[PDB]
Amino acid sequence: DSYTHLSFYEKRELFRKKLREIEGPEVTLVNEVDDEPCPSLDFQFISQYRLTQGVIPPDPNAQSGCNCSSLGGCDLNNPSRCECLDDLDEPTHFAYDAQGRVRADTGAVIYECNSACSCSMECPNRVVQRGRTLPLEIFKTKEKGWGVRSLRFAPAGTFITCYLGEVITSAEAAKRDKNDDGITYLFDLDMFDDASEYTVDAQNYGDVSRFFNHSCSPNIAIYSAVRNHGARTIYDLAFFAIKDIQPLEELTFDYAGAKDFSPVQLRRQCKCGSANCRGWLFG
Ligand SMILES: Nc1ncnc2c1ncn2[C@@H]1O[C@H](CSCC[C@H](N)C(=O)O)[C@@H](O)[C@H]1O
Ligand SMILES: [Mg+2]
Ligand SMILES: [Zn+2]
Ligand SMILES: [Zn+2]
Ligand SMILES: [Zn+2]
Ligand SMILES: [Zn+2]
Repeated sequence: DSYTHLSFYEKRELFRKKLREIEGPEVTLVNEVDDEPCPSLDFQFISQYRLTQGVIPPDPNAQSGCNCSSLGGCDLNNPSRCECLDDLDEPTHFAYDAQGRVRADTGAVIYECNSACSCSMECPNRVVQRGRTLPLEIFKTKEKGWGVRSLRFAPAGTFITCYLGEVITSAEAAKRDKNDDGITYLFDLDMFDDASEYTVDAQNYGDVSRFFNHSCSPNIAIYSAVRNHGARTIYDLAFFAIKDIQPLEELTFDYAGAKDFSPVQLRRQCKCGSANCRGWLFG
């Protein structure tokens, strides 16, 4: 809707109310830049993928887990016991260190524990699952529309959040004609399969990561975090810090290979401002 019957204050207060109702750590809104009161009030905040028509989810009959049974669950210092890690090359280790941060030597694929595993929810191998721990702020950037930044220092390897949205088909992707601003592009789930062609559209439903902007010099990156032992047509898109992040520093990831820069079928350039900037065109 245009929401013309709602005033600057009413609209902004409604977006704030909407943020307050998110579970886990606080999310704030700020626009010290222009008088855009808030992002779309239609947008919904979800804690897991919102599946759609024709999207076959992983079969819980193909689920397997582990036998590690001790205090705190699975033992960082003994990864060769944990069946959840068998698909890794030697030397097997968990993706996470004693600090609960992704290791510098961890590859693109994180293998987390699942409902099938005997370990409790406090397992070191359920970091993504336990979700965001940092307070975040949706703020108005100078040239790139809305953006997100942390209120707290974040060491490299710190888990931030997952990219959520409607999971949709190629057929559905074509049916949605996307152009205007606050238009997200699609995030292919192509890390493993190609037949699936499942994609994540955060226009109407998503996470705070829906407001993360592109940088050619990013401070966060996507780790494909797999739990379910079926076919991997659907898996978690997990943001971790790849650089130490100052308070109030804009969270940016490299969209290339992940989030599209144009609608599936005039243009606006990259404003990340990095010296290495590739001048990537949007739309
Ligand atoms: N480096 C960059 N330069 C210019 N526009 C950018 C950008 N990174 C992201 N964007 C914009 O952000 C969109 C993705 S959705 C991210 C949040 C968006 N800024 C909003 O206001 O809701 C892109 O389609 C593009 O329009
Ligand atoms: Mg890709
Ligand atoms: Zn475990
Ligand atoms: Zn285990
Ligand atoms: Zn396990
Ligand atoms: Zn750039």
